[PDB]
Amino acid sequence: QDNSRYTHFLTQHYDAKPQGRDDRYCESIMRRRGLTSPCKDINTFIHGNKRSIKAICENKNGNPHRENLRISKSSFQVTTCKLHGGSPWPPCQYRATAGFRNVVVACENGLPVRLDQSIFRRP
Ligand SMILES: O[B-](O)(O)O
Repeated sequence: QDNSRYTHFLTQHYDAKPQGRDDRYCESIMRRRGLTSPCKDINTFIHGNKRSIKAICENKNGNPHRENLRISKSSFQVTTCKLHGGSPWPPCQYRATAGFRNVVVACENGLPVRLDQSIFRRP
């Protein structure tokens, strides 16, 4: 149930076990999560379990980062979906970059609520 900022973060940025990690996967998941109206230019999904992501908000799996962000201690499997072409309007074609990296989040009440998306602009 999507009734919190935490849960909405999961809807936007969490996919436990990605079926594949290619361009087709991106097109499909971006649509399924409601990020193709208008087409979001870049979005990153974090894989694996949820508790590893939550733990970024505490010393268990996070460190302070910049003014009030958190950076993970562990690395995460992630897939970044990059809008192909300029257009803000469907069909939204996407290119996937599968990666393994540290995640930065903004936390509220011990829960991640926002991803620093710009860190995934570069492969
Ligand atoms: O024990 B640590 O947080 O990996 O340094």
